[PDB]
Amino acid sequence: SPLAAYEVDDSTGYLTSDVGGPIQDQTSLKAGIRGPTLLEDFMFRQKIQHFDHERVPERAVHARGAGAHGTFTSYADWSNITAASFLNATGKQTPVFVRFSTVAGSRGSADTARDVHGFATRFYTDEGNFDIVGNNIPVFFIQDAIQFPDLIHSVKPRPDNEIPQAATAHDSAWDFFSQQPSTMHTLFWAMSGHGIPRSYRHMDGFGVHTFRFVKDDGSSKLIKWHFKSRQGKASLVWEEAQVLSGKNADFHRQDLWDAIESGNGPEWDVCVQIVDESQAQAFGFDLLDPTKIIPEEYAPLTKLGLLKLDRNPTNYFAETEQVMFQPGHIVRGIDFTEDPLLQGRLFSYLDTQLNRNGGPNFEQLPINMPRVPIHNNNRDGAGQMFIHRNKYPYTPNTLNSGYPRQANQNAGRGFFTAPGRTASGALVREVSPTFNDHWSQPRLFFNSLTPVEQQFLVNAMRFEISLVKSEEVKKNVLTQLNRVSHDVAVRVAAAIGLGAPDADDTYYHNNKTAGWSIVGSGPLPTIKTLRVGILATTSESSALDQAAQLRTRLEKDGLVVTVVAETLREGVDQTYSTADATGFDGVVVVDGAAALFASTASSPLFPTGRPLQIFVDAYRWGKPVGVCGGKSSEVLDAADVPEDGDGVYSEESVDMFVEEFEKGLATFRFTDRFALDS
Amino acid sequence: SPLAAYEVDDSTGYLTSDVGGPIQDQTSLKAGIRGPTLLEDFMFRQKIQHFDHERVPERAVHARGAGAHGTFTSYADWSNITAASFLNATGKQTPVFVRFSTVAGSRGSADTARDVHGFATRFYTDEGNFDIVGNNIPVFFIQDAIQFPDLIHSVKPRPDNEIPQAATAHDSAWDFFSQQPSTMHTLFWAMSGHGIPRSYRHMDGFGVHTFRFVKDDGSSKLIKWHFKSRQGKASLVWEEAQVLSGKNADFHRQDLWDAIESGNGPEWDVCVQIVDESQAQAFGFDLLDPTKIIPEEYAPLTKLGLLKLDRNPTNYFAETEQVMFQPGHIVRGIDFTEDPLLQGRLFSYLDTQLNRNGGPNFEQLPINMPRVPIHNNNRDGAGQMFIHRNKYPYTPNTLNSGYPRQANQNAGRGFFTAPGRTASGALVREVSPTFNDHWSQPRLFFNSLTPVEQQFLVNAMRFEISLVKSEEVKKNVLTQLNRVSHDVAVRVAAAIGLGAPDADDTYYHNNKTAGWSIVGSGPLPTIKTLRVGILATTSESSALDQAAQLRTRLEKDGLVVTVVAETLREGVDQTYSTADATGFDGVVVVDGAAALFASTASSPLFPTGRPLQIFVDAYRWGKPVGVCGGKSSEVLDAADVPEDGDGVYSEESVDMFVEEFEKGLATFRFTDRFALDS
Amino acid sequence: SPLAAYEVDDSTGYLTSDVGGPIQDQTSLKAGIRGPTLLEDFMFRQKIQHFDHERVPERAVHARGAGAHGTFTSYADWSNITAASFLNATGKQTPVFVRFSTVAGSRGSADTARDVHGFATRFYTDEGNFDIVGNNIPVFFIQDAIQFPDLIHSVKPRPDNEIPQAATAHDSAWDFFSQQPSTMHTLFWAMSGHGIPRSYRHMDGFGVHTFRFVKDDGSSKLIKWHFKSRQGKASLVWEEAQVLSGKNADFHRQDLWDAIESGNGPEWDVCVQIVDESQAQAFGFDLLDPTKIIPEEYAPLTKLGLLKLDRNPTNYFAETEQVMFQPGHIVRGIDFTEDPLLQGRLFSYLDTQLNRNGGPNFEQLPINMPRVPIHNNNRDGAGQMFIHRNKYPYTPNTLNSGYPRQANQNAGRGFFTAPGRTASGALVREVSPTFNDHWSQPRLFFNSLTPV
Ligand code: HDD
Ligand code: HDD
Ligand code: HDD
Ligand SMILES: [Ca+2]
Ligand SMILES: [Ca+2]
Ligand SMILES: [Ca+2]
Ligand SMILES: [Ca+2]
Ligand SMILES: [Ca+2]
Ligand SMILES: [Ca+2]
Ligand SMILES: [Ca+2]
Ligand SMILES: [Ca+2]
Repeated sequence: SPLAAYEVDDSTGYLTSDVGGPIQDQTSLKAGIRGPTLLEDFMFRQKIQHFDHERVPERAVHARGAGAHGTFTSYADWSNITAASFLNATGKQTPVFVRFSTVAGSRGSADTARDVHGFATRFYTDEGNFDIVGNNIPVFFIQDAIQFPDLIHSVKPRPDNEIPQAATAHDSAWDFFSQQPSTMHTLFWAMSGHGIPRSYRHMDGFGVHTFRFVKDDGSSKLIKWHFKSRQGKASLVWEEAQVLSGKNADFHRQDLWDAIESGNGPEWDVCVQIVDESQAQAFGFDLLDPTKIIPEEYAPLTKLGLLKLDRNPTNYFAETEQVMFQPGHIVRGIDFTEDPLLQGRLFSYLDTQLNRNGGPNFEQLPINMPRVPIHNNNRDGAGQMFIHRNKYPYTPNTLNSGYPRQANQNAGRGFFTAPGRTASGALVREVSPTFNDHWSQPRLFFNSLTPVEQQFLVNAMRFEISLVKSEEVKKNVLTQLNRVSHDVAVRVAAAIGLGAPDADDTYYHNNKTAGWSIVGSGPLPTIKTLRVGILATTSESSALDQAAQLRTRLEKDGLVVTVVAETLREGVDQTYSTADATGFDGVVVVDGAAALFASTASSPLFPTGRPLQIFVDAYRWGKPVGVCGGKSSEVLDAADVPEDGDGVYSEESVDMFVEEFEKGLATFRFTDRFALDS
Repeated sequence: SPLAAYEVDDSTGYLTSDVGGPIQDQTSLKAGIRGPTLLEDFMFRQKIQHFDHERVPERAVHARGAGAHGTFTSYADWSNITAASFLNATGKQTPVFVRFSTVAGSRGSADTARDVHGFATRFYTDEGNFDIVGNNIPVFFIQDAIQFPDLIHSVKPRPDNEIPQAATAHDSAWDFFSQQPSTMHTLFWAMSGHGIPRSYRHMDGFGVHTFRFVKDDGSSKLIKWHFKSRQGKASLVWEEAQVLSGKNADFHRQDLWDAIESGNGPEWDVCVQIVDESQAQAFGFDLLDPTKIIPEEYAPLTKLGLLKLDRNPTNYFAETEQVMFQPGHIVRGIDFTEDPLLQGRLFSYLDTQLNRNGGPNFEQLPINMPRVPIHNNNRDGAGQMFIHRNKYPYTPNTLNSGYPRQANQNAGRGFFTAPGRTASGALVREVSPTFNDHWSQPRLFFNSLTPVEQQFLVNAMRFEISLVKSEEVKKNVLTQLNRVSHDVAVRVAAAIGLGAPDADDTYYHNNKTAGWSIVGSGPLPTIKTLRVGILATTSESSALDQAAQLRTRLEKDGLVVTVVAETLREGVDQTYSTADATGFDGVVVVDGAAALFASTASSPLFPTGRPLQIFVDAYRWGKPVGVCGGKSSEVLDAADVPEDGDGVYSEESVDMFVEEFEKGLATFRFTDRFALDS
Repeated sequence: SPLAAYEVDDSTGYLTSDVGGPIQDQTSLKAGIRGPTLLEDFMFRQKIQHFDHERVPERAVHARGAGAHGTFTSYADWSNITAASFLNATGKQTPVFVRFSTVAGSRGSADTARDVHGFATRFYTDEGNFDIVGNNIPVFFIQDAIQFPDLIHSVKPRPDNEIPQAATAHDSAWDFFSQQPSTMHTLFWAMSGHGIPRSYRHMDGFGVHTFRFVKDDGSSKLIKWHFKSRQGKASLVWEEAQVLSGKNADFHRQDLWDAIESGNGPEWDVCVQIVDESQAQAFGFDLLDPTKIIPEEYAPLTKLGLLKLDRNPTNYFAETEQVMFQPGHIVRGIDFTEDPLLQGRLFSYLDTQLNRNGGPNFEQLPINMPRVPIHNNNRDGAGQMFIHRNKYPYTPNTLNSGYPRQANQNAGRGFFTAPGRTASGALVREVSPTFNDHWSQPRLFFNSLTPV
């Protein structure tokens, strides 16, 4: 409905050309009934031409993603820190559009690739569109925008054969990481659970760069944007993410779409760390450096307002595919900093839309339009939709009475550069020495994970580096990892049969910080939307009756329940043939269905051992599992799952079963089921 | 109207970016007051990017042109001959847009080049956009669309140096004409006054091709479109066209704009010749052949309705430059014929818009939009401005209830191919023998011109062919001209010092037809809008008083009056410095200004002899000229203009002068002032 | 090779701009060591501009695929059935490029999706480029090219949310299949092991359409192309295909690349079924119908020659991504039929390259160039890489002595339409009744599989 003016309804009417002539489109015009097709068939050509030209270039990065509409609401009048209009009153509402994404994969690649994730937010403010183009990880791989093609060439598929898709698990990527040590911080994040988030709803957003808040009196402060998930933080496990990439490439976009449709639209607190200009170098690193984070212990979050996504697009292409974000879409009250990564981005995103749109009027696309008047002397270009009345589009003029008027700090609520900003020194292509510590913060991050999380990170590196063919690259990787942590280097080296280099303790330390750990962020605050598969059978009416009773009790608490059986009928959502443990956050077997879990169990209706495999996979991936009905021993024995296990449930009573099971869904993952290096 | 919704008003307000953020655009952001410009200046880059991308490819032909809005009104219910909805009721009104053009010149070439002219009309009908993409000449140079690049390459500038602009007066064009005899008919028309019309308003429009009118019962007839000017036919003379190309390259577009602004918007009767399918070959040629005309003596005109242009565009680029005509834009009640020129056009115009627009959604540009709902399954593409609600865009479907429905002869007022049409025979790349007479109709045309018009045509050929460097091409040209008329070939040969080949009488004849002659079409039916220059002086109060008196009497009758003097003041529109005879349809000298017309007359305010030259040029070019307000033999003697001449006026009385002079403006051209062969 | 001249070696030397000026590309130019980046940094902007414009529109179908170079060798002089030059002598070798693909998925989608597969072969013949743009299944879903967007919209992701990727397992696809019964034959093939081949090497190629072989004397025969794998036929099982789509999205392109690198480049016998014009309707269906196959029991294969793929590309983008196939790339000795599916394709492939390339000169891309001289009056356009010497590019001319000369049946080894072809009847948008049996051949196919 925010873009309702542009909607086209095709629920009634006769087929027309694009110029409104009624036509048909099902048979070609031919010279006789078995004859050749005629060139004069305009119905054919207009239709096929349109089809032939449907595609546009995918985004150069973040090609794979999905979007939704929502609302931002301010929690206060923030005039005291920023002139930004959308923040100027308690309760003030601004429409938003958000797109989430991976980075490296092409447009049909799997959502559950291991990657950095995009989190791009447009605020359609009453003083212009404002975009915060962020990621789910607070730090970036490189310290200068000029290096971006080098990073991206290295992580994208090898350019002779275009292998591998959507993965850093190849020689070129690890060559780059090992030769460019700035990469270490983002690399540790990507190799953690933050690389495989459970959903877009269960990840945070970060602006990464230091920006400025600028007041109407001209004074400024330095800020970092943090969008903090109200759904909690959660990750997949890698082995799960891999199967899920095959069983459901669309998992994150389906999860988001479904949450919105069920009235469970995700929320984030839009927050900032705010510090003085004088603190640019007070925290032990440079705030211009996008590889560094300010620990919350040094600078607490201020909650500015609520972001809620609650409406899905009408047409994916027109809205999600065509949305064209820019950090140059800035409003009065915000300003840039001299972060050399940010500085270069400002060029890139204005330029790249020429590629995507194929012409310069991409801001006139519905999803890109602002919600306030446009007054400027920009004219013409391919695809020009406006018919400008002002026939004197130059400044200065008298023939249009000096309009449009110039807007600045003192008139017309103009954008203005923070007036205390200066530059000094030589014009240089040199890196600030203040940027040179690439290893301390990677170590702070590693130190801040729980022991099982540290093991998962080590295991991601063991997985990826084991697939690097070059022994020289592997050696170089261990050299870099060793500068962060000797223990990481030793543990990774053991999987690839190299020796780790001797400890180099220059950057070793034991400091920790709060809020980076997924495992350590406590049970989820809500289990609404989490998926429960109930494994049943049509061969026992009692099994379907147990399943119906469980359904009622679980749906009441907002869980999405799937009853699985051999064949569809009323009460049964999915067959075993299409079911997989990657489809559920918890698995329940009804004890009327125990016969399906025997080793002699076979059916033409699903793959051999599928029922048991679902249960076993769920258990092994750390999910809450259980048997409901009181006869648990046949299922749990076939699965080799101990009755006494944490996150294993066995109760006769449906109500008792569900109460226990729901504590398990909040715990989310039972990390005791993962072996640790000694 | 799609146009009104996209109008943008910039008569008030502060400058904004394209996303509504208020900004400035007059100074670059710099590192210090004398410092380098910053990459983070998004104000700079968005403005310059837009500027950098303002241009689009000019049309491949008809690049130079001008457009206006109007209305078409049907004179009757034409159901008895066509199902076309815009013709279905007396008084039914349909909005139109017309673009007029030359063919060969690039976008900034002169209006008054010698060329064929475009006359392209869009009817925004209640059953879809219908375009008649015509010319001011009823026949085309070639008989097969596949030859169009050959024609166009030959007439456009030579591709090594891109010389000459907007002219057929070079070897390649005459080589093509001489080797491709089909060209002879259109060549004679372009070499007549039809090549240099006085204005877009003083020329007719022709669809050229035979089309079909198709009734709702399925029966069809063959038609030719003729748009007959209500302003009359008028031409420049060549020497005038040449000076005018330099003094005012915008002459025809200015004329059109001014006529509309003064409430003199031009009108045409939209007419057809209508004949039976059985007459395809009855008139001595093939109605599928686009080098042939049906003489009105064999098939008279039926007036279908009135076309009036009465509103100028708001933005030239958005409306005139972007309008994208297609003969594929057809409506129920009209059909194509197997004219091989027409057949190929249908392909070209859909394809070429991809070039111009850079993307497939060019029908969404306001000027291209229809005025009825669009219901189809065309999706995506660069520049997609719609948000389609229908998420099952395929036929056949049940998930969108089978909508959109197919439209055809029987339902939904669908377009349908005339059901009587057939094809028979081999699949061939062969020209019909019925097309082979390239010379009889050029002769009919030449025979139908008056003696002075025949001389102007001979003189245009003498001019152009004298500029052909190759003696072989010149010989080849005479061979072809000789097949039309031995007399033409003899008379043209005399100017280039070759002998004409012996008479070859195979195609010679003495037949004539009405309605092709400009000179023979009698006085103009109105003199409104015609331009009178009054040559006066500031050195005599009496001269300005004579000028004012004449002004009053001429403006009363809707003439556009310019008083010329040495310097501007109240009552004086233009200086001698800026004045030229090409600016006027008639020239009057006031008796009090006689001193300026002496040979010793000199001034720092205008070139030597300018006043007299204007008068003499006007006389020489056949225009009504006179001296008003005494016994006024001094100006006529200085100019060597005889008082007794036709179109020369000499009166003391303002009233008597104006009454005589206005009959001269209606006569328009005094052809007795041009010498004839023998 | 048009490619050899365009190879660029970067194994030595200093970084340069695209105009040969030595530069650096690792740090932005800034006003001071902690200062803002300067607009005057041309090194920055040229590098980022290039990066920002690296992507081009993926193909509208068959976006997911991979290619290799090879050679075709004729087994005989086939003059007795076709004038085609690449078939005119025993042992005659023609370079080829082949791209294999899925249909429905986007770039980055998994190789082991269940789908129809593309098998597109370019023969760079000594009389022009000849493309056979085929699939691994011999029949197509629809009987008229105007329906193609309907088919493709139905099988591609639902357009509100773009779910699901690379799959017909959703409502819209099965709605279309159930409402358009022509789809049954190809549906059965796609739902068999032919939908999930073990590799590109283990599947066959088919032209699908009936074409014509035309002799120099003007006589013609009807043909069907079958490229028969020398590696044998093999399929995945579905449960395996699903896991493989997650564990190795690059499975088929890796398999092909590896086989070529190890000296096991895949081979096919390029074969035809050949029948007389008079047999258009002899086999119990219409040979103009692309939902029908001629049983080999009625028309046996003739082996024409050997196709071998034996060299991987140097640059995927420049070769594989940019190769632009067209059924309009036809040579003397081959002609079309009035198959309404084929007829419409001829339009689509010329048009769609404007989308991909962004300009009209896509035949000048090295991978698209022929291996013979080009002589025509095509001029200008964005990205014009030639400098044409002929300054009179029109026919007829005397100023360039009538060159280039027209080629036809009796001149310059011109292409010519088979001269026995005719058309007759009303100009109609009507389906031939001869196309109406949508179910017998699906049943023949099902009957011909083993019980498992
Ligand atoms: C100098 C080049 C460059 C650099 C250094 C970056 N990016 Fe970027 N980014 C691009 C150049 C770019 C781009 C090529 O301009 C893209 C591709 C599509 C588009 O619209 O912008 C893009 C897309 C893009 C999107 C997808 C937006 C959407 O959903 O459409 C996200 C979330 C980001 N980027 C986030 C970042 C973050 C958080 C960065 C570092 C802090 C970052 N990028 C650095
Ligand atoms: C096979 C190609 C071809 C052939 C045989 C013709 N033309 Fe055409 N014409 C074009 C290819 C074309 C074009 C390249 O497609 C243009 C350029 C811009 C456009 O929209 O279409 C065009 C533009 C064009 C315009 C300008 C429309 C405007 O103002 O925007 C007119 C008036 C004509 N043509 C009229 C004719 C007439 C009366 C023809 C013969 C009866 C003719 N053309 C044959
Ligand atoms: C009317 C449109 C239409 C129809 C009926 C078809 N296709 Fe097609 N096909 C296209 C329109 C198209 C296209 C849009 O024009 C593509 C996409 C990009 C390109 O080069 O052409 C294409 C690509 C394409 C490719 C990929 C070539 C490559 O690897 O680059 C193959 C293998 C085929 N198709 C095969 C077929 C077969 C065997 C068909 C039926 C027998 C068929 N197509 C019908
Ligand atoms: Ca690699
Ligand atoms: Ca984790
Ligand atoms: Ca373009
Ligand atoms: Ca020339
Ligand atoms: Ca029809
Ligand atoms: Ca669907
Ligand atoms: Ca199989
Ligand atoms: Ca032919």
